[PDB]
Amino acid sequence: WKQVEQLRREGATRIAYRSDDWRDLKEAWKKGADILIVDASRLREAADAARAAGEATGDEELIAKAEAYRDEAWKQVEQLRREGATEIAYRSDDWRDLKEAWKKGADILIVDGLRRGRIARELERLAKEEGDPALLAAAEAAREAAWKQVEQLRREGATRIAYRSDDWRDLKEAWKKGADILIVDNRARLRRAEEEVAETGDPDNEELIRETRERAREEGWKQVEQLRREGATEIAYRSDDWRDLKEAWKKGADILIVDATL
Ligand SMILES: [Cl-]
Ligand SMILES: [Cl-]
Ligand SMILES: [Cl-]
Ligand SMILES: [Cl-]
Repeated sequence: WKQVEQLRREGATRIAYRSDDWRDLKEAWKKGADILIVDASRLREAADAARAAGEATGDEELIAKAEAYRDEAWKQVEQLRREGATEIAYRSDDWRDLKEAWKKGADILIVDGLRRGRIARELERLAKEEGDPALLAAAEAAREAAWKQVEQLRREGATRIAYRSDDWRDLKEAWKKGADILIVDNRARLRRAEEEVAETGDPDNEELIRETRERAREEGWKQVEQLRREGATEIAYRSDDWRDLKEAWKKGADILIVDATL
């Protein structure tokens, strides 16, 4: 936020902050974040392993009080929902976590299809390499596991359903299933692009990294441009690169997701 107001200077409107840390979430709330993105599944995994530490360390301050820690995490976020117009977006790939977040209170439910979409993509390509049509069908069911969560949330009456992926084809299909907010996550493309310049014979070449990271940016913006042609309205963009987020606003993304890395 000490360096995010540059995005607030141009266009602005909607800024989302992604974190599971309460201190950063509170500071983002006070700094004017329009949407807070909290991972209900990441908070659950840290919970089921917290009381596991209390069983290992030899301490009773943690055992029989872990249920108080979990409920406390829900309450501090729900209190933020009341005190302001800042929206709380809960994200998970797990159906029980989504219904729990809906019960606890959520303005946006984000069906996370990023990992499952990538696993389906690698299974499809692996099936093509093996010439196995059965593995093709296996790969397709890995994506429909996330689309079915979207359409079931639509059937039960969820108001604001979101979907996270890295590819416009998965997001368009989720959009047809009932998702209204399409989240493009471009962090992996920048990560892979930077990992490749480190493998070159001249990795310190400051000229050869500029366009390689740029090509990874155009691949992200291309997802936004194609979704804009299909007719999508609310498009969100996730990236840890400053130029990637700024230019994505001009491409058609009206929600920019920042985090502590920015
Ligand atoms: Cl095949
Ligand atoms: Cl909702
Ligand atoms: Cl997200
Ligand atoms: Cl895909």
